[PDB]
Amino acid sequence: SNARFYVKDHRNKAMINLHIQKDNPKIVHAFDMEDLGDKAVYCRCWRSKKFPFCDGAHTKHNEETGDNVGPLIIKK
Amino acid sequence: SNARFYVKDHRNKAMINLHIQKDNPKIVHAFDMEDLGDKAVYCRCWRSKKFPFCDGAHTKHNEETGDNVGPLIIKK
Ligand code: FES
Ligand code: FES
Ligand SMILES: [Cl-]
Ligand SMILES: [Cl-]
Repeated sequence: SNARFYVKDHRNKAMINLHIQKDNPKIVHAFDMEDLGDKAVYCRCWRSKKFPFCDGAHTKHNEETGDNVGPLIIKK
Repeated sequence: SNARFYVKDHRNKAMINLHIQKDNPKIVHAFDMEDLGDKAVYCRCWRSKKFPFCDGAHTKHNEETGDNVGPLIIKK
């Protein structure tokens, strides 16, 4: 292996969110359980066109970057 | 401005999650509302020592990377 090709362990510099609500300095969503339906599927990858809800965009992120992120599900 | 210093718009290559459950190919958490307390604060930045719960680690991520991510709150 040629070590000159490898980026050694380092403190992350890359953003997670690239586009969503970029005039908001810290994006938080807060929901009351009363308002939720039977199931809500929330995005944790910041790629969904339906953010804060998951639309399956994580599958593209994971395949493209080698990551393993997925949504948070709250069900009733 | 010296344009030679600027990385032009491009499709993301960087991972979001760097360390959590890396033997899991797609990390999903699912909770029943019945089991939730008055308030649950869920991490969307993949930096929390208490993942899937938010412990405020997002503030370090945001300051270090210039990002603007934050948690998802479900309250009852
Ligand atoms: S689209 Fe982001 S977690 Fe599914
Ligand atoms: S620690 Fe990740 S969103 Fe707060
Ligand atoms: Cl996936
Ligand atoms: Cl912050």
